[PDB]
Amino acid sequence: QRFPQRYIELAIVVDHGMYTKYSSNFKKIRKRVHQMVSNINEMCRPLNIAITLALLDVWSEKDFITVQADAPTTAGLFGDWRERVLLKKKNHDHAQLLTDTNFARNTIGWAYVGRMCDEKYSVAVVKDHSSKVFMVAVTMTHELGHNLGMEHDDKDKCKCDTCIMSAVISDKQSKLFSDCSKDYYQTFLTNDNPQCILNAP
Repeated sequence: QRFPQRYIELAIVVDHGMYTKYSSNFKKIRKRVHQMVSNINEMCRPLNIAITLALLDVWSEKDFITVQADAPTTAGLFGDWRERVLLKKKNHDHAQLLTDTNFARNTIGWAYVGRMCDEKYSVAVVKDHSSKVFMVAVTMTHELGHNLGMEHDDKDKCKCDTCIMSAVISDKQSKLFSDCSKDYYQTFLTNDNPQCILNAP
């Protein structure tokens, strides 16, 4: 393998709007979240990262944070709640909030760059913006990529046009990480090397 074995234990939180969107059907939601995780796991296979779902939390009654239009603001509130509440329920490495919120600036996903394992900043927020599971899962993977220290693909650095870290998603979206992405991940493992992803479940 090009990379050493790593493990990311995910917590996925489905907010109340998304719960309502799927007819308040917990089983339907769980199936969809599992299908998303299976895609994230497949996309990280070439990075030698095993992706597991450590925790699924569905906000079936009400939202515990204000899931607002500005994605960065929502991500900060989510990180706070993840550190204060979710991590106390079950340990995990990274958490993503799935929502049906129409985020400002036509945003479908957002995450902090290079903060994997951080108690508050190892998070992403993702809009359930397509009926196609893969389109949402690749957005979750793109945000995970940012959290693993990846920036967008740049044509001078690598040639892939439709890879996961492309600057904009497309209908022809690939499930592959570009060489720009792999090089950023190598830099991240060399310079940051966060301990939580070294630990297998």
